Amino acid sequence: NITEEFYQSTCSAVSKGYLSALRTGWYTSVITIELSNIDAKVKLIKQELDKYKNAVTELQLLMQSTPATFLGFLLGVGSAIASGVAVCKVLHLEGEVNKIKSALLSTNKAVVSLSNGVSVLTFKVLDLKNYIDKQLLPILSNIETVIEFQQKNNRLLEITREFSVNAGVTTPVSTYMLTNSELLSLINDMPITNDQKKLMSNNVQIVRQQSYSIMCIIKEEVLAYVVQLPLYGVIDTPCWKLHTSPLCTTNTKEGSNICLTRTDRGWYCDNAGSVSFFPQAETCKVQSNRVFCDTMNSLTLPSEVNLCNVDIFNPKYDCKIMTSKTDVSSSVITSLGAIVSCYGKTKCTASNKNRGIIKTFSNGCDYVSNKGVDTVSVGNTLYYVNKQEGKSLYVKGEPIINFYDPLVFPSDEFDASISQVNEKINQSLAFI
Amino acid sequence: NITEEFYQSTCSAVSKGYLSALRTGWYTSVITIELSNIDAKVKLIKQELDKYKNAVTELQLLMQSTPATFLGFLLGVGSAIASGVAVCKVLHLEGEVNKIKSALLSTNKAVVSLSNGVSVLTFKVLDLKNYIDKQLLPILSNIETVIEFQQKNNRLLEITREFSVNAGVTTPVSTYMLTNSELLSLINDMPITNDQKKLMSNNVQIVRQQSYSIMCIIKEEVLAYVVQLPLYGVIDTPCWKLHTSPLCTTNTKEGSNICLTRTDRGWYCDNAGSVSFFPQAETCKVQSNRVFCDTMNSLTLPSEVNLCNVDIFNPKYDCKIMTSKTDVSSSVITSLGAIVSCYGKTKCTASNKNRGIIKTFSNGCDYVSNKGVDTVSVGNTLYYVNKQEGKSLYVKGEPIINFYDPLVFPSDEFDASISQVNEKINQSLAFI
Amino acid sequence: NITEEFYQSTCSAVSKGYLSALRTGWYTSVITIELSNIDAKVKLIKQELDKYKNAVTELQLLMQSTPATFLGFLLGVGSAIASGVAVCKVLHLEGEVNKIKSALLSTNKAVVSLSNGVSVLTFKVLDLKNYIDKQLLPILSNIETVIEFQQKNNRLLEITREFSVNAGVTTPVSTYMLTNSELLSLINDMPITNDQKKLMSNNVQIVRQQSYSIMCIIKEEVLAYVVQLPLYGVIDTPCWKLHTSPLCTTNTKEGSNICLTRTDRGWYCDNAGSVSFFPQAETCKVQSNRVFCDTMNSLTLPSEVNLCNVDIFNPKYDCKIMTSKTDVSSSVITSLGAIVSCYGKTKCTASNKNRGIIKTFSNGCDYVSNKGVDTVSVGNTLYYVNKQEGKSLYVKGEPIINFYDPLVFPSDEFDASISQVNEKINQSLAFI
Ligand SMILES: COc1ccc(-n2c(=O)n(Cc3cc4cc(Cl)ccc4n3CCCC#N)c3cnccc32)cc1OC
Ligand SMILES: [Cl-]
Ligand SMILES: [Cl-]
Ligand SMILES: [Cl-]
Ligand SMILES: [Cl-]
Ligand SMILES: [Cl-]
Ligand SMILES: [Cl-]
Repeated sequence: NITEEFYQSTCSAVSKGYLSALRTGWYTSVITIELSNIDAKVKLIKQELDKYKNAVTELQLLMQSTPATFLGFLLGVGSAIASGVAVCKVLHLEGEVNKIKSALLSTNKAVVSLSNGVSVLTFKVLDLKNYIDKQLLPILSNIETVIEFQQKNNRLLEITREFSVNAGVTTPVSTYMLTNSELLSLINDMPITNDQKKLMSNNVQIVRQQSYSIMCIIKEEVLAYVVQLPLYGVIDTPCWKLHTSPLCTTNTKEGSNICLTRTDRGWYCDNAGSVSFFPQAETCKVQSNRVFCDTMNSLTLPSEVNLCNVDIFNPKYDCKIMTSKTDVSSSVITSLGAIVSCYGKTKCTASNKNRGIIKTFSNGCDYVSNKGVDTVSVGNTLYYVNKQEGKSLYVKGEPIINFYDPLVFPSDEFDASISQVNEKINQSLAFI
Repeated sequence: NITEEFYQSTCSAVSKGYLSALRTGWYTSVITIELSNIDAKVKLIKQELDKYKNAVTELQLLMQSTPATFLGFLLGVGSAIASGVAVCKVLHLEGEVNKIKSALLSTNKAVVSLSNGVSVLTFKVLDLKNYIDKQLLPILSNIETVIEFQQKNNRLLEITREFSVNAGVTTPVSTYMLTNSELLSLINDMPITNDQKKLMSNNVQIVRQQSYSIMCIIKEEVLAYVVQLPLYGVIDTPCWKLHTSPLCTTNTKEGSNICLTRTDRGWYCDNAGSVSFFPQAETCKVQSNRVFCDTMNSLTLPSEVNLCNVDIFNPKYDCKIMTSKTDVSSSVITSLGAIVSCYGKTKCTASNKNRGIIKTFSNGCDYVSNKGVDTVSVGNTLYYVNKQEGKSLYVKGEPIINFYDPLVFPSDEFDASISQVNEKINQSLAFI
Repeated sequence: NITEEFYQSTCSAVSKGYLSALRTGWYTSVITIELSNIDAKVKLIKQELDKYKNAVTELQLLMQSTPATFLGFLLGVGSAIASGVAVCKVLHLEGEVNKIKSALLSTNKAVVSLSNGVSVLTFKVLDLKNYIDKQLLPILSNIETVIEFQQKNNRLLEITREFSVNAGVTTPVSTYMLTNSELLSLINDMPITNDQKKLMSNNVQIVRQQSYSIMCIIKEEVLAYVVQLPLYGVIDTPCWKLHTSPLCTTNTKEGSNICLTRTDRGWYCDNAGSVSFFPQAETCKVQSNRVFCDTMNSLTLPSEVNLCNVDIFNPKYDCKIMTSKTDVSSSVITSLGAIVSCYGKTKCTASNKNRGIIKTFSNGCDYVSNKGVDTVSVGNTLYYVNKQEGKSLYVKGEPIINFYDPLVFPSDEFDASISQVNEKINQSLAFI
């Protein structure tokens, strides 16, 4: 059940009904490929064997160094593959690769305890040693062997291609790195809750986009790369999306108008007694009513930040805004409708596909729901609205920009707030 | 005929002679692939059949949810695939896929009227049902069949790969989604003007970059994805590119200087009596003298915005600037030359490849055309200039930063304008 | 030897010990592919020949036009492929392609002098003319020829695929454009120093990411694309990375606090008597202790900018800061530790994997090294620290935010500095 409320007073709208899936941690698995030491049909086999050798050499040469890779400016700075790189660094210690090679001798999956105590799931996805030693060495022939060897070697060649243009670190994790069944069985044998396994298994395409593949080591006929998978430690909490657009006065004299915009737009999810706030567009991914975000791109805020939607002048949280005199027209397409900021001479309308223009917006900030509306036009820009089913509520209220004296209004404030704007107005009213 | 003018007074330059091709709308087509229900040569065929089945399963599991995906901060916010997703949602209604399956029984292209009245062009690009049922079922053999089945199945495997790492939505649209001849014949059978067909057909690589492929439904042996193609409703209007760079005073005492920069840089195209303004770099693509832009990334401005180039103090449009005291050196490579903002101790030169340094810039903002100039250097940064043919005109004029008293100059104004700067100066001159 | 210093007084940290590799120029090579003019086994060959012809046609149609493609806002604007496009433009002049075709008749590599004097290295990587004329024309059969022709043609098909979704300009340069051995031998036959050859050869994956492939011309059975490779004219100079985080007062009354942040974070490298400053995250790539940057994304600053780390009030360089009252909590993961900006009610801790929480941060800006620390948590965000070996030094000092009177503190200054903040404070203290 997705619902939406538009606040006429602040030119903003909140879409709720979403459920969280936040990446809070990382799981590191070690994916291995076992390697071999080494007429027209034999010629094709030798050409494919050369492609095999060059791929090994290319990956060997690849890792002569350590692997590396409105309110967004308030975010901190993480190191996204620090956990995977740390595991990879452990794999270079003496005897470490040999432990993995021994654990996977009689099975393709095994949990191995690394020397520093880290327990990682290991996975041998391709045994090229067995194939080359048992099927190709006796030759050095028929066409079926040529075809089969090309099929088996192709995956190594494609993994190498990906690492070669990504400096050894890829994201999203492709099906060459981990096929769909491999990833599913990895998730299944992963030490996580039943809710997490079901969530990851039903959203593998999102899991791939939030994962990293880190080329790690070639040693003792073992090719190992670390696949860093997301841990969703927050699931099924309420989330809501805040959409904001400029609210300006609408006086006829050009340049005499003042504007404010709520700057706190983005995704919000309840999380551990606080609210995780994701300011940056497209750092969250919506699947139906589930929203996948990454806490690395969030601020942790008091839950009172939500009061800004119902009462922007509330005394418990100082709601953030920016101010200007740039009254240009635009639209913000919401989850269930469209906010329209129409100023000046701009033509602003809403239309249905079958009937055409059904509403002409007057100057100011207004809203239409997606029920019976297919597009909105603001100036020369046509916007298609989202056709998701859900109820919108229009909350009438006097635009708060009307409460300000333009003669003392502080414009060109970007990182401002209700209180900071009051503070500056008081200082200007004092000097006069 | 590309031409350029440099305005010494405002440290800016305008390149004109370009012709518009603006994406104003979207066309949605439905691309279908028909699917089949299901010794060494048979073993290779069974391995390829398993890859076929796993791809179907992977795509089935992929769509258990709804598909989703200086002055730029003034732009609105659209929902780029809202139109395609709406069409995809219609394809899930009962009987809808069956209509497409029936329309394409005896032909690979057909226009189908969907239940909600939407008329979409449909296209069956691959009949794997016919191939597997008529060529592979009788077996369950020779090597040529193995090769042929791998060739036909590969496209399904690659489409699936693309969707798997893009969560079901890809852009640009690859030749696996729509081959070049397929796209060309799609454009040809598209209900659009002759000018649009010629424009799209001669610029298919740009059409691909402005299109989306949306994985939609697998149902009744039909795989359908929606290809959302750009509609160019504005073509062949004049466009011009505005380049700007900081203009600072050049006093010797460090820190005593003041700067302004025109913030209205970007692409401008005449459009329907107004001007479409594209502030963000690389949201427009230039092909010779044709500039492809997307109106979703534009403001719609009065045509008087153009007056800022010839007279930044004009009374009809309030030209936008930012102010600072950060007099750092840089260059802006224009269409036909280079703007050089040289301040402090920076070494700023222009060179020809055969002769070396031909000009040393003094402190201030200056310009050289690309005629006889191959590179400019500002500090430790070497810039190659564009070698496009065209005439430059140097418009001499006193740098407007000289008209300001630094003691009342308001610096650190980002979203400012000529008038707002005058307004603040008047208030500062009043208190004194 | 990577080392790090944390400055408690300014909530910042400098990581040093790195060595530079800066792209300062471009080298343009011309890569060519020689082309041919043109039962179940012959049917597969004819299908592959059609894919060959369509690829040629697609590339012909592709180039009917000219090829094109905190403090970051201070950077200039370059034209990254201006040098390659200029070389490509020369290849269209009459007789130019014929010179390359003649130079490569008896050898696959040759230096050619173009008509405008430009000396380019040329490279024929694939002779499809010889293969089709000598192996396929006599037929118009066996399965080995079908397999071999698919192998040879595949590279042309993949190059075309890359150009088709990139509008003729790709970066990174893939192994289809230039295989690893091809690139290595290109570097080896390149007219550059021994240090550059060793540097490029040991970091080919970075070379690929800093290179462009520009589809140029199909003419006289020759397919030519220009590969624009980086020239590293600055190597082995000291580089250091500056990390910064907000420094706020910690009074209990919400909203009464003031903040400043050093805005000069990014990479710094000594360069030709000045310092190249790279403000933008991830425009530099670190390989062990070598940092690859691009001077196009740099400012050239006086070396005195370094004084801001030891003495932010130094009289020789005016250190840049931003000011606000937005005291939100976050962390910055450094090279060898973590800066923690903890304000309000936020829970801020540091943990070891084996023992859990070992330190709880109090309000203010603080730091922990990565020795014995695996993660830090600030609010709902868990950060893994980098586990690189190296020594950290904690430089104690009074937070400089304590020196400011909040009643006259100018907040919401983004492009500010120590002196500009003093200037504004003096004007506010004068009116009172
Ligand atoms: C990507 O889209 C965006 C574009 C701009 C903003 N944005 C800011 O960051 N600031 C703060 C600020 C004030 C200031 C003063 C001067 Cl003298 C110079 C640089 C200044 N900066 C940073 C500018 C960075 C760039 N370019 C803004 C202040 N007013 C309006 C918009 C602002 C936000 C965006 O995210 C939606
Ligand atoms: Cl979203
Ligand atoms: Cl929707
Ligand atoms: Cl451009
Ligand atoms: Cl050019
Ligand atoms: Cl870095
Ligand atoms: Cl590290």
